[PDB]
Amino acid sequence: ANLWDYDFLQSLGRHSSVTEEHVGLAEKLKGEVKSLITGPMEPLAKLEFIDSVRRLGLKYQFETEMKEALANISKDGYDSWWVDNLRATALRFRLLRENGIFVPQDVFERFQNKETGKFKNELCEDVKGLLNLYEASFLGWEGEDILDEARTFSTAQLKNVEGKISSPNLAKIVHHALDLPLHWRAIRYEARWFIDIYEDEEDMNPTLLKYAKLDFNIVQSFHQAEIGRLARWWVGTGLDKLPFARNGLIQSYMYAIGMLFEPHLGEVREMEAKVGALITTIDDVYDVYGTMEELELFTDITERWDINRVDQLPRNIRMPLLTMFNTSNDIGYWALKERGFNGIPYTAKVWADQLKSYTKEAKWFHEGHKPTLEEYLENALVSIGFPNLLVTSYLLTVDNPTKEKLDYVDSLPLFVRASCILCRIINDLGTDNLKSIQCYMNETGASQEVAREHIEGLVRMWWKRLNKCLFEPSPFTEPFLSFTINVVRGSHFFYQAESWTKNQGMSVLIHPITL
Ligand SMILES: C=C1CC[C@@]2(C(C)C)C[C@@H]12
Repeated sequence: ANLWDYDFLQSLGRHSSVTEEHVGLAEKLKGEVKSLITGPMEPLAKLEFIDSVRRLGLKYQFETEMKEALANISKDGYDSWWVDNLRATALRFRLLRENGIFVPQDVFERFQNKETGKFKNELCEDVKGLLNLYEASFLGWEGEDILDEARTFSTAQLKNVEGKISSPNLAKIVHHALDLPLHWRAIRYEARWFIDIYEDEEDMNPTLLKYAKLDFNIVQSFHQAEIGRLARWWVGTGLDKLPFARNGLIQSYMYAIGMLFEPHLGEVREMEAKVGALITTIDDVYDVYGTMEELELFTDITERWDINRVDQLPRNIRMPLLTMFNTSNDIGYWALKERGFNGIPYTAKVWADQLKSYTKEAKWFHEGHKPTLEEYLENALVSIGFPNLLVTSYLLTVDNPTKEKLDYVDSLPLFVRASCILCRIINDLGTDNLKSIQCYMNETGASQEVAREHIEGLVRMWWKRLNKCLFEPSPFTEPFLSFTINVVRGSHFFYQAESWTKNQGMSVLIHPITL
């Protein structure tokens, strides 16, 4: 049991402690959870149950029932159960907005002083109210000034009352929230954390908890089989023996699990994990290893999709190039075989764009250029690799793929571009004139502190644009809508170190939950 050892990883999938007993039991428990979601409950208890299902990582199992239950609740007429109750108002606001039912920000106006616009100090003691208002504030859109205030008020008040909480479970939950709000957390990682928290909750439903543990283990069995296949592939490429990208395959796979964890998306997840491993490896080629002539040739070969000159590159560069080429061809071919559409033009194109973006960064560094923040981000939203990963994910999943459809996604419309910019700025915040904070410092003369606060403000702004894009009609469908949001959550989760990562990998991918 070592997450960084390829002998161990290549053995995964061979055995699993998940039995067909476990699977029949999961089918019976699923039917009872489904019935609990659709069945009688008081509305606040129903909101709390639905929120728990999501946090345990099970929305993917009960999407239709959860939407059906919230739709019934939203069209009630009776509102005494929530009106004048901050906790209930805030939970309802968030769950309805998460599930495509609009609630206006003015539901919070009654909790503000009419003269200052400030939240009332009498709320400064209601911990679960404050917590629900904090988590709700992240579902806000641009110009929803009450929700911007709700965030700053609830953050300040929670920081002040965290140490006054009596319930150890509630204290842990509030600490967790102040680190990252639930809206920004990666689903699969939050599910493993929350299974242990939920077990200790007063209101805990034992049927739901048992289902959550069983489903967690069943899903984890698919992940172990994928890791096995990917580790055997990676060792096959020989890139594991290369002087750089230490732990690139398993780091990529852990990122991919943030993007998409469901078993039915296993083949797509494996291909996203391959691309991510290659991105990390080639990033090091362009950053540390290659000479400018080597990198110009790598870029030209990729732009032309023409490997005639590849033997001019040294072995440690030639092997990443040809693995990128071969895997891009394999992924485009999977689209032809499985989806009826040859994807090679699109995998080749996004790799050429990505290497051009690396080449521009390398030229800026070589020539001592200081780009503006805007000039930097225009290139760095491509260099982060998410146009590559997201266009690929759309290629593999869209119904009735066409050149028109792939050309639109590849043009990075606002919804997609917002996700790519977020992933770049979150990475950059997770730590040189070529990173977000330093560019803004060069452009404005701001301090590190002030430049960091500006870039944090850009994270909040681009989230508000994503949030609103999801209430708008879209040419996109599931699962691509979810991928776009979930790559950002993956970025937040991994850019908040080697023991923390290993713990996440071992607890989510390697060790089953004890039943
Ligand atoms: C630069 C990045 C951000 C995305 C990435 C992951 C998939 C390992 C390739 C690395």
